[PDB]
This record gives sequence, C-alpha cells and structure tokens, in this order.
Amino acid sequence: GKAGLELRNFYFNRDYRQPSQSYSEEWAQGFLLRYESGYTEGLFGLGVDALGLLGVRLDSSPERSYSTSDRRAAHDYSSLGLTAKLRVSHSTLKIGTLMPRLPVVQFNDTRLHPQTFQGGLLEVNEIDGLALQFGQLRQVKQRDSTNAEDLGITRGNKRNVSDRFDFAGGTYRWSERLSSSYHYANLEDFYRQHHLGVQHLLPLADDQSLKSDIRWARSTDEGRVNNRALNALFTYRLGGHAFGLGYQRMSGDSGFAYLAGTDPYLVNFVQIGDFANKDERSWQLRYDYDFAAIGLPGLTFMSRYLRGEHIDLLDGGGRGKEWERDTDIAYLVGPLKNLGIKLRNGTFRSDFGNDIDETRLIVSYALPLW
Repeated sequence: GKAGLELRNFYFNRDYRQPSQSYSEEWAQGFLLRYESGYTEGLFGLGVDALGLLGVRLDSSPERSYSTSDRRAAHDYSSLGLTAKLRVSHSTLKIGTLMPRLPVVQFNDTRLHPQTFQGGLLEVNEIDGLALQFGQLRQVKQRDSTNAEDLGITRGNKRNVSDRFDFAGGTYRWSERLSSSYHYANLEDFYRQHHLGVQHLLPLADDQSLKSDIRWARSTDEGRVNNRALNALFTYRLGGHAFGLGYQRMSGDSGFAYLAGTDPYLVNFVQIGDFANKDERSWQLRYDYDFAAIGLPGLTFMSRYLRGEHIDLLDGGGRGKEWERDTDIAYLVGPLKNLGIKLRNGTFRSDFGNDIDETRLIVSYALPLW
C-alpha cells in the first residue's frame, strides 16, 4: 500500500530559428498522484496501480517568416490510469497503464506529466541474476496530451523515416557489476529492432571507478527503415567529479528507430538533439560535479558538448554537422524538505538548418502519502 503525490512547476522556453524565427514559452503546474497497491496472498496475488494526473499549462508562441503569427493557449487536464497486477512468486503481469524503462521503449518524463502507454507487461525474474520482460503496447498518451493516439515512429528531420508494439528481452547480471542485455522490439508494419547492451563498472581506487556502457542496435523494415546504431559512453568517476567521453555512429539507410515521443536509448541523446540522423557520427564530452564532496549535498552541475557530423542530407548532396551544449544545475533538499529545483540549458546549432536555444526551470516537490 504505497502512495504519494508530486507537485510540479515547469517553465520552459524555446527560441527556434532557421536562417524564419519562432519563440515558444510554457508555464505549467501539475499534480501527480500515484497509488501502488499490494498483492492478495496466495500462490497468485492480485494488485492494482492507479495513476492520477491533474494540471494546467499556458502556452505562447509567436512566429515570423513574409508571415507573422502570435498565439496563446491554456489547457487543463485530469486523468486516472489503472493498471491491474498479477504476481506468481517472483514474476509479474501488468495490464492497463504502463511506463516502461527498456532499451527498445523508454517512456519520456521531462515536461508536465509522464508519457504513458496502454498494453501489457510480463516481468519474470525466476532465475537468480536474470530479468526478462515481455509485452506488447497498443497505445500511447504523449506528455502533452491526455488523449491516447496510435503508436508511431520518430520521423522527419534527417532520420529519414499501428496499434501493436511487441517486445521481448532481458538482462543477465554476470557479476554484481557486469550486466549484459539483449532486447527485441517489433512495431507492426514498421520496424523490427534488435538491441545488445553491456554495462561494466570497474572500481579502481576506493573512491574512483570507470563505467563502460557499450550499446549496439539494429532496425530493419517490415512494410522502410534500415539502421545500425553503435554507441558507447565511458565515464571515469573520481570523487565528486565525473568525466565522460561518448561516441555514437549511425549507419544504414535511415537514422535511429524509436516510438515517437519516447527517449531513444542512445548515449548522445541529450537535451535538444538525438544525434541520430542518417550516417551521423557524434562525439560527447561530459563533466559532472556533485557538491556532496565540498559539503553541500544535493547540488549538482553538468555540462556536455556534443558534435555530430557526416550527416547525410539526402537532398543537397553535401553533409551536415551540428553541435550542442547543455548545462544543468540542480538543487534537491536530507530534511526538512524534498523540494527539488532544476535548471536546464540547451544550445544547439547546425549548418543545414535549425538553431535552437532552450531553457527549462523545474520546481518539484514529492511527498509520500504515508
């Protein structure tokens, strides 16, 4: 019988350019109540989860080419999202509302309310050191709608891109610090995706280690995309510092395949770009500082620069390059609060079109209802 709600305050801001400028702003407040019941005793247990959403946004976005627009909007929404559970020993079946965290579908949650899916999920961990998941998702409610729509594919830009997204896979814990995953996905009439992963931590000296996250994926056509994505991030942790170098390469006839609105499982997927256009090679430098060291717990800094190049432009026979810079500072209050505040800053530039400056301020307070 777990509960708890979350209050969320979300200012957002996005200056979007072409040589044709657009300028969007959003103010928003949201309530997330979540209920996670228990199971009826027995060889099989019955349970039910509830997800309650409530909130109001406020959008402005004027734009210029000739042409000149100005537009304001206000929304309020509310939702209940039930998900029924069945347990057998150490295995689980949820039917109804889902928010999966897997290599082939990762629900997005960076805005007012979570992207959710309707479908079914079977998690089974009966063999010690091996989690398997199986499921199919039929519909999605995006993070800015409370009306479900059909699953689609992240298209457009330079990526070069039903009611049935099946998936199956799992992760074996070879040691207490050597994971290896494999996942499959299939979106009806769209793509079949394979996804191999390996994470390996390696402690060097008491208070410093080196994390290696090496990923490979392959999408193929069903009715067309054609893609391989190899990508790895290496993060050397030292005290309150973390230094991360990341490489990511797209190959094949189109960019990376994932369900529209999700967060692709890519190392260089960052604030504004996914750095996953056709043929795009990307590089990431990242630095993290945890102010726990200095004696100021819950304050963190992050900065990363990415550079992608070799982008097939399909049309104009040349190639595109783009680069991005993200800087985030985050305070999360240890008593007598759980008040979080996060500022996210994104600067993105290319040589083939877009140019985006983005800022996100977030204030979040979450409280266990018991």
